[PDB]
Amino acid sequence: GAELLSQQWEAGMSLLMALVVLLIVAGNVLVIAAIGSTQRLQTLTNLFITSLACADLVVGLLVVPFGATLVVRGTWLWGSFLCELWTSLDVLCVTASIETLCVIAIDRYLAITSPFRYQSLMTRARAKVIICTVWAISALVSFLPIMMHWWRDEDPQALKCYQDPGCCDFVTNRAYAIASSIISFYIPLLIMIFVALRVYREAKEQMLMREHKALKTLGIIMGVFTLCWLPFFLVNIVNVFNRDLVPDWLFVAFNWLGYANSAMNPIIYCRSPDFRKAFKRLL
Ligand SMILES: CC(C)CCC[C@@H](C)[C@H]1CC[C@H]2[C@@H]3CC=C4C[C@@H](OC(=O)CCC(=O)O)CC[C@]4(C)[C@H]3CC[C@]12C
Ligand SMILES: CC(C)CCC[C@@H](C)[C@H]1CC[C@H]2[C@@H]3CC=C4C[C@@H](OC(=O)CCC(=O)O)CC[C@]4(C)[C@H]3CC[C@]12C
Ligand SMILES: Cc1cc(N2CCNCC2)nc2ccccc12
Ligand code: NA
Ligand code: NA
Repeated sequence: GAELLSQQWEAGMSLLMALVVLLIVAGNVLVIAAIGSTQRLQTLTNLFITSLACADLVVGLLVVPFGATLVVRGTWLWGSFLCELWTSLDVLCVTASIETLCVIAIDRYLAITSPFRYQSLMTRARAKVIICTVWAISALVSFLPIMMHWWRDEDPQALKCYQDPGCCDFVTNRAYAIASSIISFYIPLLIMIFVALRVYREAKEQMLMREHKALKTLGIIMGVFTLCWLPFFLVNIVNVFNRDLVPDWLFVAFNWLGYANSAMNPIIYCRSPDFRKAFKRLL
């Protein structure tokens, strides 16, 4: 009865989780393989896209599988170390994603307002340093505070969860919830929106239709990212002030909306003929 109902749900979620993993992994391997095998797609801007595919690949290979086992089985099967590692990797990927989008927006702004200054400043070696710096900074604000337990709360509910090896809820204190959100998400979001609007304005004051079509693609990956993660991070803050005003399962839904973003960019890149061709060829 209870057991048949469990077996039905377990089986069904496991397939659905498999699908989501497969979509995230296939899509982002395709983006990486496409850019890595097509001279025409080997632009500096696409180096930044590859970094973003790596973030999403890590979400499909490590973040989502582990979270799937949690949703499907109803406890954490892997112990407390792996629970902390997993949470770290989760925070890392979101931070790395939005910081990279931020860089992309700035890269385009420099390209569009000062194409010559850009041509000579911006090389492959620098693109590389930029990408490493973004991962450095993301690692710094993800791993270290989590491995220093700066996120832990005194509350008994929180304490219940920490001793329990089957609980891997990321139940944090309020200072971390606000700090972490601002540092990992809100600040880079405001930077990206500010620079993205300026790129819009400069594009309006301006082969042109083709360039703009690629800008619009970047604009779409930025907007869909915002739509997918903003709700989660708004709710994160709201909870700090009032635990009860937003229902818990919708806090979970918004988290999964966020994870689902990692499957979206490869689809969105099908707006481009060059990507579409390299995808067909590769498959
Ligand atoms: C488990 C967690 C900690 C995974 C962390 C992996 C990172 C170290 C990955 C994610 C994105 C990767 C980057 C994505 C893309 C590139 C472009 C790649 O090729 C080039 O930029 C041109 C170099 C050349 O022409 O040889 C150089 C490595 C680099 C920076 C990668 C270096 C390794 C990065 C930072
Ligand atoms: C490192 C750079 C990128 C960040 C620069 C921003 C900081 C100078 C300021 C801006 C907003 C400030 C935050 C605003 C609100 C809070 C909540 C505050 O204290 C509480 O939340 C008490 C609640 C409780 O524990 O009951 C903790 C510090 C923090 C994150 C502040 C820490 C310092 C912040 C991040
Ligand atoms: C920055 C940040 C991320 C985060 N994720 C864990 C759940 N999966 C989505 C990402 N959770 C946080 C919780 C508190 C503060 C900051 C967080
Ligand atoms: Na992402
Ligand atoms: Na625990």
